[PDB]
Amino acid sequence: FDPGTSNRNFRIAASDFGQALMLPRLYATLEETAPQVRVTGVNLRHGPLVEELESGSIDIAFGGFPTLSAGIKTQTLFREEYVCVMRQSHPALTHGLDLEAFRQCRHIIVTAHEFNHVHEQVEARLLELLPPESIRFTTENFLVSAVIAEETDVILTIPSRLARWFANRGGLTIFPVPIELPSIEVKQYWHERYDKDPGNIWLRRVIAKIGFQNPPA
Amino acid sequence: RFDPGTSNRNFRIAASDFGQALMLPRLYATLEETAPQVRVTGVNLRHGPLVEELESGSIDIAFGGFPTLSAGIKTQTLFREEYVCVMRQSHPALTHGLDLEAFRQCRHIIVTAHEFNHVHEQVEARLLELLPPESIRFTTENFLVSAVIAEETDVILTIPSRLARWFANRGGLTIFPVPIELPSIEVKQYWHERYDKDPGNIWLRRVIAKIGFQNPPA
Ligand SMILES: Oc1c(Cl)c(Cl)c(Cl)c(Cl)c1Cl
Ligand SMILES: Oc1c(Cl)c(Cl)c(Cl)c(Cl)c1Cl
Ligand SMILES: Oc1c(Cl)c(Cl)c(Cl)c(Cl)c1Cl
Ligand SMILES: Oc1c(Cl)c(Cl)c(Cl)c(Cl)c1Cl
Repeated sequence: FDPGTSNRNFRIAASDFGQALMLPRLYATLEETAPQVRVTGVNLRHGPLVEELESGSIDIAFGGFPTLSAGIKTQTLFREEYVCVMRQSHPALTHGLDLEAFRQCRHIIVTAHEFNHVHEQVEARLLELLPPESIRFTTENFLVSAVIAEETDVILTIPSRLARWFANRGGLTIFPVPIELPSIEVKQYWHERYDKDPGNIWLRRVIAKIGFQNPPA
Repeated sequence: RFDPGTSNRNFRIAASDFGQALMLPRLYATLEETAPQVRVTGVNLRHGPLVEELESGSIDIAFGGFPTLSAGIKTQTLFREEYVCVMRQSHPALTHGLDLEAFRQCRHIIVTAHEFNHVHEQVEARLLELLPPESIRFTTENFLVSAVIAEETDVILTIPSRLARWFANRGGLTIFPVPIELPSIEVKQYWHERYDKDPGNIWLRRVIAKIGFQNPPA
């Protein structure tokens, strides 16, 4: 495998948020050292992710997938914490987001249990403490939810990197979540069968060298 | 029977990540004012026959362009869209003239749609035909993913003008015409015959049909 001449199309499975995080951080390496290598972001499916890595239909999975292990290698890239966002024109802005006021707001929830990524743990914690009538919107897409929160008076609970990126570019303001929530471990995953594949090795090597708390190159 | 004022029905709308972002903000006011506990769920498109999703009731309404949706399906046309191109303002090609050949030599991010059978597939096919394979750097199935990648890198993105405008308002992406002639798009709502007389379904359809899609959210 030669980056300088390869025209391989690498497929990375990740949430819309993960895709947006990853691809721009690969762009430098591509232009400088692998001008004909394509990167394709692929949405998470309802099916078994490991059976996608094995067939080689996906090269790499990026995110947090607790059901992955059997026949699957892993490397931990970083950890995330959650926060809430609301637009600056939201009535809750004045007095803040104590749990009681949190419950009286309207919410957009990102749903994940169908896709089996780590966000499902947050999804469950929110659903247990929130009156059913306070959930106005649901979506499977992080970016959909962020832009909806930008346009409407709904509270969104999300990974801190996603919140910061939108807050710095729009009317969203960041609040702690008045609910206990786990830390998140973000990893990259690949099947044993390709643990030795020169192309795979190269990509995951490049991914391991990315800085995930500074901007893209 | 369905009363929006008291219902706690969760409606499921199948749409691209872009249709979801267009639709849900424009339903918000109606829900708050006339159906405070009605929930709306944006559902991603899938490989499978969307018509079966509509048939079994797992989906209430499909929003977008779905040319394959025909038999046993009812439709209402909501608006027409046209394509444009975007690239970030710190992109070097944002000085010289961008005709066809300069378009073909730029780097591109493509939104792939054929696997999901929506109308964007027509544009995707024209792009794959037009462009040198080596000019295509990034592929994704999400419109919003491709828009933010284009804000952060020097790739060209060919997309619906509504989506280009929304992002352009942020100042990163600049709009210019696509240097080829692309099909005009008819955007519609679809529902299955089986639920044509279902009062909840009827209500959502009527609400969607009243939406002002040239204006911002109420
Ligand atoms: O897909 C995800 C990615 Cl990439 C990150 Cl970084 C986080 Cl924090 C979460 Cl929650 C998901 Cl689902
Ligand atoms: O770092 C990010 C980048 Cl590069 C993009 Cl494009 C987006 Cl959308 C987000 Cl959310 C983050 Cl955190
Ligand atoms: O899903 C779509 C929607 Cl809602 C619109 Cl408006 C357009 Cl123009 C296209 Cl191409 C798609 Cl795929
Ligand atoms: O009209 C739009 C609205 Cl309300 C949102 Cl939130 C987004 Cl992301 C886009 Cl693209 C459009 Cl066109």
